[PDB]
Amino acid sequence: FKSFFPKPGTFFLSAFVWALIAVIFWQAGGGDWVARITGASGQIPISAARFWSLDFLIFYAYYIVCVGLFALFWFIYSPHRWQYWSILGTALIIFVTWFLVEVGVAVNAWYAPFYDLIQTALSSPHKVTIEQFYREVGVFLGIALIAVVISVLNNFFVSHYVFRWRTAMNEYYMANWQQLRHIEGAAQRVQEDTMRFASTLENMGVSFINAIMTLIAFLPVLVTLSAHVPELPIIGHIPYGLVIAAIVWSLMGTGLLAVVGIKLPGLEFKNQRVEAAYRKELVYGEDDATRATPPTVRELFSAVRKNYFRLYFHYMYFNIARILYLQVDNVFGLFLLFPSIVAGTITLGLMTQITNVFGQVRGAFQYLINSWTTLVELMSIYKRL
Amino acid sequence: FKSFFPKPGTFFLSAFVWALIAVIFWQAGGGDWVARITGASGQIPISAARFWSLDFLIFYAYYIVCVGLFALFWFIYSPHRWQYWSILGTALIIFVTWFLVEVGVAVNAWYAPFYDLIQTALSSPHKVTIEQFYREVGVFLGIALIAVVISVLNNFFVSHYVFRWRTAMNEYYMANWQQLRHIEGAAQRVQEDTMRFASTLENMGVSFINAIMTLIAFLPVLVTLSAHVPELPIIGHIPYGLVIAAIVWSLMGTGLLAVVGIKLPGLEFKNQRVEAAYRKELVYGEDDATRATPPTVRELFSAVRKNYFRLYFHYMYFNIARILYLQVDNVFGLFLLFPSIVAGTITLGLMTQITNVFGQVRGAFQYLINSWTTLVELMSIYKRLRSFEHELD
Repeated sequence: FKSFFPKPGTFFLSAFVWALIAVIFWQAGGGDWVARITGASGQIPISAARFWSLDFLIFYAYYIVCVGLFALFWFIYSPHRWQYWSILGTALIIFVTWFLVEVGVAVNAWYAPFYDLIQTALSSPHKVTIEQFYREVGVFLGIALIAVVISVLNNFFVSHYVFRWRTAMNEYYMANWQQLRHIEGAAQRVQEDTMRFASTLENMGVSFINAIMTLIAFLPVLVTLSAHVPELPIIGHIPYGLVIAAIVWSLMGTGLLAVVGIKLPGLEFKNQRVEAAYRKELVYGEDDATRATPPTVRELFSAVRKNYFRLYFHYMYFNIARILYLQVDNVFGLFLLFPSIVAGTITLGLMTQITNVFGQVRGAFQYLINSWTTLVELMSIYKRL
Repeated sequence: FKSFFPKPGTFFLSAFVWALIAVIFWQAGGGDWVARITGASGQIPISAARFWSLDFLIFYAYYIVCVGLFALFWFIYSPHRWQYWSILGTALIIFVTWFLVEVGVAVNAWYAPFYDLIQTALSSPHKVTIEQFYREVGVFLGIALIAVVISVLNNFFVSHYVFRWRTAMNEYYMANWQQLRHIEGAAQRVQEDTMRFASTLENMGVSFINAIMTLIAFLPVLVTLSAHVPELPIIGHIPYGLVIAAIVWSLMGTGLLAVVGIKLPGLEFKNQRVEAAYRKELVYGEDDATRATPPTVRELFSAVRKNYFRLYFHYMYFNIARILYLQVDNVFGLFLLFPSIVAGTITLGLMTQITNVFGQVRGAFQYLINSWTTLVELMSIYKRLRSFEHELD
């Protein structure tokens, strides 16, 4: 961190403070202030033309100015020679991660008009025309084309960004190679731990910040869709019944599913430990006739057998919870809507829009169980350095 | 292979010959001969009672007798230490892989009645009742409960199955360690390469055999569903137009997508080559103070940087093709059905059933590419094991 980041003690803190000041000036007052001055309409089209509308273009100017003010503060205070990749570089990655969420809510808002058109078509033959369907696909391809261009440039940029981190650290380590040479375990602390640190930290950083963004974007649309689901199957009418049930079910994908699988990383460590122990007796067996004695290697293999057999049995418990959850998840999204489907309040557009937002919110809490590898791996690497 | 399978030269081939004889006696007659006896039923329920209907469990008897006859031939001729795991163990994995395909077909056939009920409900309020919906989701949980209890026992068995392969190899390499001692890297090949061989070979073995089964199971239903889609969007009426368009689009995940990404495995190798060269230069500089120097390590790292940069640029081409395919695939399944949706010849149930078939068939061709990748990885591992026998022969 000391390399590739200007003073990480006050950086990552002045950034977080500045983010809250900018957000409070936008989402808790203000925001409409600049929008009213410029005369923004305040309406957002479902088409791909939303991304260059006046409402969105205001945010782009605000983001650049706020980052520009933040950059100019650090571009004079403590220059670091990696500013344009450390401060400006990560600002683009945060912004692009937010933009790729707005394309997600754009297609989600597109299912409501598209599938309401399918429902109209199936109810009566030739009530709609074929030319009406093509202009609905032609709108989705506008959003999809934007997502394709931004996503490929996002992965292209972030891959250099993590590589400029290795270039920065190796520049610092090599300049002190005369003292760091004698340290045991080198030539992988500088050759293998540099990438596995930068690559995994960025992966955790974007994934964690993507979870917050996709919850901020998709919880409000669940709330505004909860007006069309007044009642739930078994518990009857409950205020905000849809979002409360959506949150609780989504936690099951990272709660009970993670509780039963918390012992798996512990058992995995023991298996690789006994594998390394088997290696140690095997490597000494090559150089000498003694060691790797056939009575002895039988002991080490009987020790790796039992540790694998215990992992297989414990992973069976995790498989039952995970597989059953996925199978039920195919119909739980539709299960909640049964008292509303029968009542005629929900149309086909909302039924597939509500089903879609369930997956996106589920993919948010997925960034706890699925990212758990990165959270523990970051500390597994930062301790060596 | 010789340490686990009995005479892999013939058994691993005679099994394929025996399968064709058993299949020809089943799918080209004979199956009706044994179904005519005992009456059978002919029809198949959509419920979870599908898997013990008279149509199926006669096939279970046929499978057991055929593998039992095949195994009995190899248990009398050329006996082996790992007979039950190598022959009966492999046969169960093949059968369970087939069974989970029939579970996927069962839920796919369940979409037609369920979604035709949703379409009925949305067209007129209170034309359906809530209890009518609970019965439809009731029969799905019956199939899902069968799926989970067989899938977890499948992974439990196959994980033990690959370990009996590793146990088999070590029992053969040990007691020969006195001759294999002097080979370079013998320790890591007897520990790491003997596990990554069995672990990845089964991944290729089941994925390749899963792709064939899910194509054999889902192409006929796709052809049957093609009667409800007489016309295609642009090309007009085409015989079997749905399945022809489904296959061509599914090959796009193995054609254009694979062609642009063919250079990636080759380009990745050079990256790890230069990176291992960097490690090699560092280790020699760790022992000798004059080996690293401010030059050389600067120059050789510049070869690491200039080689990664060509991977990022080339992977950008693969991203455009892959991401665009996935984005379009969200609506291409519905694009073909547009002239049929407007014509009223299709319902909501068939629209979801046809769309679901596209995903399963697409995953079949996905399984073939992953099978090829696992096979080429296996060759990278099999060469080490093939060469390891230097001293034995």
